Amino acid sequence: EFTVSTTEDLQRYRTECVSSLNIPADYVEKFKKWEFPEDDTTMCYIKCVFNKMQLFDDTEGPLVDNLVHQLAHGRDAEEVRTEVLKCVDKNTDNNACHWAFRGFKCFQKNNLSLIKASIKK
Repeated sequence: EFTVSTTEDLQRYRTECVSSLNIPADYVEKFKKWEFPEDDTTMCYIKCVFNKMQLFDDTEGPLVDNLVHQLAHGRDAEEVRTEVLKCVDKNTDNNACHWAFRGFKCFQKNNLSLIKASIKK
């Protein structure tokens, strides 16, 4: 199946992508703080992280079922699906890095968070 990502997963993925993409150190600090400049370096970073979280695929685009699992955090699936779908679009400029980042940006606007705190009984 697919499993939801935690802060720990995100941490690991950050490390794996920083290595595999050769991210300059000035960027790593920003990324540690969840601060994302709108440039190619960052956009490919987001793509890599989404790939690893299984939220985005370079051919199929944003992966809605998984996103909903990830963003729902127990909230009502269907309203989340409706929100997510508002963020889905085609790979208009044939740049998968742009594609991933455009969705990330839309999620931001629609106040949809990949990593949220969680209260359990």
